[PDB]
Amino acid sequence: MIEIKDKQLTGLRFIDLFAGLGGFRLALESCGAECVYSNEWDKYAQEVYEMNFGEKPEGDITQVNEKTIPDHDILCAGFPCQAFSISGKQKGFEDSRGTLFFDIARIVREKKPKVVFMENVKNFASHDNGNTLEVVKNTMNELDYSFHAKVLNALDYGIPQKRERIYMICFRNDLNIQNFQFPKPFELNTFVKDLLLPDSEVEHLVIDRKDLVMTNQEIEQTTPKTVRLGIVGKGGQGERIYSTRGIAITLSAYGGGIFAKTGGYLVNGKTRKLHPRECARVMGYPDSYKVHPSTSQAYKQFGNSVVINVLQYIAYNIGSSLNFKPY
DNA sequence: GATAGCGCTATC
DNA sequence: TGATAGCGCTATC
Ligand SMILES: Nc1ncnc2c1ncn2[C@@H]1O[C@H](CSCC[C@H](N)C(=O)O)[C@@H](O)[C@H]1O
Repeated sequence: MIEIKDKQLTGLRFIDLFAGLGGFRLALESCGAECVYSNEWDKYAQEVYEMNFGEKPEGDITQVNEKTIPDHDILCAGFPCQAFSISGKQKGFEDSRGTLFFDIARIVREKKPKVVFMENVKNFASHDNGNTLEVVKNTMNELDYSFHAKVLNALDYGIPQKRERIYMICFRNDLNIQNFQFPKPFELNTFVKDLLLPDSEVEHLVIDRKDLVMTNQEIEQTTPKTVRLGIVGKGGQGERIYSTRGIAITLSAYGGGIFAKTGGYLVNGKTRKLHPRECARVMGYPDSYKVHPSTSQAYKQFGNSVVINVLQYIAYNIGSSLNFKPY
């Protein structure tokens, strides 16, 4: 994460739906806002949230009377994406895990928050020929909000990870917000090699495999792209090794492969997966953050979390645009 | 709840 | 195309 002094959102209240790790909280909180309610059903996710905020989120959002939700200004939600990711069987809304948006919608219709801030995977943009996006676009407009969306790729905002995501900011049609904009990109000057842990701490993640083939030679100079060096087995997901000189491929929640969820890296002549803390750092989490004691779960968690640094910017802009109230 | 080996699709 | 990537799917213990 990044430090911010113009706390644009001081005095605003926000809801953390599908809290997960709390990435949305950290982001908005670094701007001066305050989380008045949180929601996350996964037992383990609940454990870390509590471990890091002292609160335990409410359960299954689908069975929560919308009225029960407190007044709030900004609604934050990174709804489940398994049903829209390039990596899965794209069942979309037909999928049981693809209708949570409509849960967001019934929340918005009752509480009418000034802002709706959603997150999801890039393929969502084009899913079902973009019908999905369109369905969402329209649904929002009808509840009286302006729909603003773009696909930003973390590596353009200081984080050494090629995580391409769609971000959707919606404003109540009242407040004539007409100046909102998405953070301008900037030069990447921090790479994976700059986030790795001392070898002493990592050792146990190292993997020696004889079916390790080398498709390319290590690069000398830093590059803001995923430069793959090797393959293991059949080179499927989790079976590909990248250079610590480029940027980290998207971390995932349910991923498989010998280097499940983090992918493999050629660290100092050795081939290994990333340590939970390294995942955190790569997601732009402060080292102060407490990762879940169960590594498998820590991976899963960070895997479908969100790159804090980015939301930081967007939030600041969401703020900027809301404070411009001249005469 | 942990671990892995897959098999597909988008993008260009 | 031909090569890479993916907040994944699912069998097994
Ligand atoms: N019906 C539901 N009710 C509550 N939590 C749910 C849910 N369906 C999915 N979830 C939770 O939704 C989350 C989606 S991923 C969002 C993660 C969050 N932004 C963070 O920073 O990491 C997952 O943790 C999933 O367990």
